[PDB]
Amino acid sequence: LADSIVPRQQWAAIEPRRQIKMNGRADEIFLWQTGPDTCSGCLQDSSCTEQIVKALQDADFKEGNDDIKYNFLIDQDGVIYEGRGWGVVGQHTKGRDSHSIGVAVIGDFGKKEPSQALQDALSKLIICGQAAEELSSGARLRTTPAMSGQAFYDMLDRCDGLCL
Amino acid sequence: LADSIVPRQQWAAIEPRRQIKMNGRADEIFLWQTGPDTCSLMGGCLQDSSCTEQIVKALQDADFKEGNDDIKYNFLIDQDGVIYEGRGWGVVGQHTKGRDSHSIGVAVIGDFGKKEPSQALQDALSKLIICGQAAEELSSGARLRTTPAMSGQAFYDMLDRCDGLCL
Repeated sequence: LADSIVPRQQWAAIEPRRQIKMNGRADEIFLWQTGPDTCSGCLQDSSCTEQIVKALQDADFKEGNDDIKYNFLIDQDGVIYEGRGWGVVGQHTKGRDSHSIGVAVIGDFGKKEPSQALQDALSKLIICGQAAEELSSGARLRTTPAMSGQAFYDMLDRCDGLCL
Repeated sequence: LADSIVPRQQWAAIEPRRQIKMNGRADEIFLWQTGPDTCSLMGGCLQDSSCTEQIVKALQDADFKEGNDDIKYNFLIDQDGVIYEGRGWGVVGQHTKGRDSHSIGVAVIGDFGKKEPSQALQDALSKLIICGQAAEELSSGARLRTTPAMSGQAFYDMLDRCDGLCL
C-alpha cells in the first residue's frame, strides 16, 4: 500500500502493435485469473511476478492480440501492474471490451481465496480510477467461477463485494 | 469513496493566464486552510450544499486580482469530502512562497484553528494522496507539510500526533 502502479517500462513491456482509444468512461470491471499454471514461491517471489507479466504479454502476442489483453494486473502481494492502462480497449472479455476495464489477478483461485493484500490493491485501483474519471462512479465488478476461480467468486458472494 | 475529483469546468473555472508544467513528481504536500473568513464574499454553506463550488470560483477570482496565474492551489477539499481540481496534477502552483516547484498545494475549505476537520475531509485528503502516489504524481514518501499558521492549530495538532493523517 502507498506505492505507485508499476508502469509498462518497469517490466520492460513491448510497444503495442495497435492501440484503440476507449470511448469515454468505462462502467464495468471484468476480473480474470491467470491460472494455476501461470508458472509457465514465485507467487510473490523477489520480483518474479514482474517477469510473469512480461511473459503474459509475449504469450498474448503469439495468440494474435494487439498487446497483453488486460488493462491492469495484480499479484498476491498487492502490487498493481499497468497492462494497456486506462483509456485503451483491451482484449479480455469477448464482446464486452469496449466500455470496461479488464483486470487479471496473477495465480489461480479455484481453491484458495485471494490475500487481503490483493483484495486491497483491487479496491484501490477502483477507487483511484473513479476519482480520476477513468471509471464510472457506479462501475460494477463482474466475474464468474470460470473467470476468476471458484474460491475468488465464492468470496465476493459472501462479502457482497470485496471483504472487510 | 467512489466519486471523481470535481474538474475545473464543473466550478466554471476561467483558463489560467499561463500554465507552467512540473518536471518530476512532487515530493511534498503543503496544507493550507482557506480560513475562518471563508464565508466572506457573499456573507451550512461551508457544509453540504454545493455553495462550495461558488467559493472555489470566488477564490480563483481573488487570486487573479492579486496577480497570480490562476487559483493558488493544485486541489481543494471541503468538509464533506468533495475534492476540487485547482491547477491539478503536474502544474506548479503559487501557494507556498519558494517551495512551489516540486510540491502540491492543497487548500482545505474552512477554519481549523479550534476544530479538527471532519472525518470526511480527512479521508478525501487521504485518498487524494494515495491516488496521487498510485498515478506517480506524488513520490512514495511525500511528506504532508504544514504549521498552525498555514492550516490552523487544530489541523496541525492532529497530524502532529499521528505523524500524518490518523488511521
